Amino acid sequence: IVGGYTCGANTVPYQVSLNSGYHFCGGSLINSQWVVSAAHCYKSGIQVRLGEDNINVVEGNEQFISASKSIVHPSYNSNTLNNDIMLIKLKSAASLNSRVASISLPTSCASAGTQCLISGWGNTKSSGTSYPDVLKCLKAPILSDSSCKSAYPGQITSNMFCAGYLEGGKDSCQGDSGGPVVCSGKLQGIVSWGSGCAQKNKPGVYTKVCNYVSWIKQTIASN
Ligand SMILES: CC(C)COc1cccc(-c2nc3cc(C(N)=[NH2+])ccc3[nH]2)c1[O-]
Ligand SMILES: [Ca+2]
Ligand SMILES: [Cl-]
Repeated sequence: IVGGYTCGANTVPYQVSLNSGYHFCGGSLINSQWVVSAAHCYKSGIQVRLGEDNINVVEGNEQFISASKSIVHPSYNSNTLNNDIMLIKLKSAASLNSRVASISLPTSCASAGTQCLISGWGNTKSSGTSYPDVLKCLKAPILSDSSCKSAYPGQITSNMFCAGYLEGGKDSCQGDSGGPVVCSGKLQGIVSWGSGCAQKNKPGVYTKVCNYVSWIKQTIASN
């Protein structure tokens, strides 16, 4: 997260770290056995780390669970990142409490101007790599579709939305991918891509979760 602040230990209880010997992507807990992340964060050998604050120190509250299966969206396109969503089923359910809790899926899509919270352990510099030990937070508004398409002409599908600041300085970045964009307490986006990090006129692009609620529900129900 570039230009964000320290969240505070466990103030984002649905945030998870996908780990394969190091943190590589974020994700969101939606129920005690399922996590939603981005399809491009897929790989085998994933360990889901819940209740984390400092990812390099066991401080207590952590629950490390292996993934039983990862379900990448069947229409995911690695070239355009269209349908960039994935569900991971956990080997055992997580114990939910105030430090580990799930987030709700939306009932409607959010409008431009809606303020949301983005979090993650991704890079904090737009030029060079500086990865933090604790969770960073950023409050960013959803941008209008016209500003998003003007910024990325020909690359935004109806399953993507832009959120951020056109002046630069605040944005999600590498290491944040797969993580949550929460607005009015609902999971509205998944960190997907952007051009560099916090560059002027190049806001972040997020998977539009409201277009996938029936898919998530039908897929969790049949697995
Ligand atoms: C399969 C993963 C291990 C590789 O992940 C990645 C490798 C290189 C870059 C990214 C990445 N850049 C990103 C930029 C942004 C942004 N809003 N500007 C957001 C997420 C990003 N994720 C990223 O998620
Ligand atoms: Ca830790
Ligand atoms: Cl266009």
